[PDB]
Amino acid sequence: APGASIFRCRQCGQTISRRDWLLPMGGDHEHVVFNPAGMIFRVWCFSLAQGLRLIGAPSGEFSWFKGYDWTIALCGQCGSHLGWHYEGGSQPQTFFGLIKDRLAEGPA
Ligand SMILES: O=C1CC[C@H](N2C(=O)c3ccccc3C2=O)C(=O)N1
Ligand SMILES: [Zn+2]
Repeated sequence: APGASIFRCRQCGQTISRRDWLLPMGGDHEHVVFNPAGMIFRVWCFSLAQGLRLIGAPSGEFSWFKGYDWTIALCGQCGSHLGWHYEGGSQPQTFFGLIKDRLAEGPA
């Protein structure tokens, strides 16, 4: 009865991802980054996520991951900012960078 296998939106409970889907980009699933407004994020990389809504068209500006363009990923239920979807790159072509403290971990 594993208690730590699925990630939900911390604000509303929307199903978002799974521990099984964690992706070591450059050899770690966890990347600590800051944006141009100086906000620091603990980003967890996932191969796959669901329950999101991707807004706008991709941008390469200020991308933390070489060769990838990003789109903002909201919770599709509550509209909370959960992270970004990355695309346009290589091996893999796409992935999700989700903000760890915006997710709640728990049983399947
Ligand atoms: O890889 C990424 C994802 C998007 C992220 N991003 C933000 O967090 C942001 C906030 C305000 C202005 C501009 C940005 C921007 O590029 C960022 O800086 N890099
Ligand atoms: Zn939500």
